[PDB]
Amino acid sequence: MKEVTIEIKNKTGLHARPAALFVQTASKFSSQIWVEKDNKKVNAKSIMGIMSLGVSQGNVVKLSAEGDDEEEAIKALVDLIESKFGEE
Repeated sequence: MKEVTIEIKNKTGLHARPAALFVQTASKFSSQIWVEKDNKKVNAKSIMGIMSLGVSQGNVVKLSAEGDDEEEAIKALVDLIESKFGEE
């Protein structure tokens, strides 16, 4: 199991195009991957789950991954988030 705590800094939070990029990136890996916020936990590969979390700009989430490629999956999600999903 590999985890990281990280701030979502882009204008729309986990909504619109950033939400799609997040789920598409998570889906590239065999590991099971989770996202947590305020005692709520959802599947990172599920768009309905991500929407239900209601993540806005400045909010903080905890990412977790379990499987053969768990380290690589976390690295990819962190890199995408730290580029603000390709925005200023």
